[PDB]
Amino acid sequence: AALRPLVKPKIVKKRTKKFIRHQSDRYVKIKRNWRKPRGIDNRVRRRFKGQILMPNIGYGSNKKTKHMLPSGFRKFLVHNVKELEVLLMCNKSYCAEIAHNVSSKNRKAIVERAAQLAIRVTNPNARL
RNA sequence: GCGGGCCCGGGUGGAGCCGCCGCAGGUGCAGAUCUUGGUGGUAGUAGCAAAUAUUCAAACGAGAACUUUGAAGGCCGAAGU
Ligand SMILES: [Mg+2]
Ligand SMILES: [Mg+2]
Ligand SMILES: [Mg+2]
Ligand SMILES: [Mg+2]
Repeated sequence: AALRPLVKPKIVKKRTKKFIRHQSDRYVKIKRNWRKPRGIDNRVRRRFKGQILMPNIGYGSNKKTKHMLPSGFRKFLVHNVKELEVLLMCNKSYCAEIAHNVSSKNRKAIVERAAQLAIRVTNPNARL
């Protein structure tokens, strides 16, 4: 019985797999982070058949559901209760995110204040 | 998040750290027979073959083919090992 968002449309994604760098599987020194190929003779660079896809502007997500969580909210990093009170007038569209560096002593106070103000927390029972 | 990357959960860690508005740079690596350091397959592999040769018993010793003692068989054969 969580706080439902104002609008929960169907989120559609053009692609969900990560874009992996070319030859990142063959070598350990080559990481999964994408790098634009620029070789003169590169199958991926000139889009050969059955090769690794390159990121394009076409894969852009719909602006209505962009940055939207599966619940229907948007993340907002919160470091203290004063920053939590900012989301008072955006509770139905945005949810508070508690920073990892916040100690457990203040995390419970932030969670209690969010419950009082009716703001969803994506990590309410995080550290205890 | 198209992406460069980023935000949380868990574990280790024990003392500093980050966001924003601007400023500045010794600021982003897959190659350069690049420099330094480390680690693999090869691989328990090549190899431990130049100059005739060792054997028996005892002692010390936890442990003896290689140490010592005694016996036997050999070599260097006075421009000699
Ligand atoms: Mg390198
Ligand atoms: Mg060409
Ligand atoms: Mg052998
Ligand atoms: Mg002779």
